[PDB]
Amino acid sequence: PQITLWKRPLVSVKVGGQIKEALLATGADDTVLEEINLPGKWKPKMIGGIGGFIKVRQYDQVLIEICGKKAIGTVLIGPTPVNIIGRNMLTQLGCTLNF
Amino acid sequence: PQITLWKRPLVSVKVGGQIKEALLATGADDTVLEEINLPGKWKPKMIGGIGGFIKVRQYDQVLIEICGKKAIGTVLIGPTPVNIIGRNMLTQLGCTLNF
Ligand code: NA
Repeated sequence: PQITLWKRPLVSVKVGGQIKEALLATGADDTVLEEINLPGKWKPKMIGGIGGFIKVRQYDQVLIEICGKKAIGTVLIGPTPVNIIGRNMLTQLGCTLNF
Repeated sequence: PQITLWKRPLVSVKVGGQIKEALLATGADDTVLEEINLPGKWKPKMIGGIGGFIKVRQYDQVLIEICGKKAIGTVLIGPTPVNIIGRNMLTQLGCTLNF
């Protein structure tokens, strides 16, 4: 799909047996989703920085699907005002910016 | 140009007679640049929100150039950790996401 930017690029994403709404964010290094009970082991990770850090759960090699396209990558699980699809997942989708 | 996302999408941008480094950020509504002495009148604007707002200077119909392509739009001038090219300018460049 080609996605124009007149509106916020919000997509439906299938992850962990759920469907969530998330923002495609080329300015974000990582993908962060609000709480979902992903299975298996995780690593602690600290995100943020300005004013302090938030501790989140890093899950590796997680499958997500966006607009019929699948992608495997790290998903951070923790509090976030909006669910963020960041560059680590955008590259797995083949996502590019074009102008 | 086609821009892959293995690295942060940082570009050189010509604005206000200067050249600055800025991030192409599809998750950002607005374009925010650190201090540049743009000419003429401006409107107060408050950005941010989480933990409070920052007052910035809104300049309208400002020309910027990125990778040989020109674009006219609103530029907010104020403190920002990184210079942000947001959707309001990305649409003016013809920028689209593609996967
Ligand atoms: Na972004």
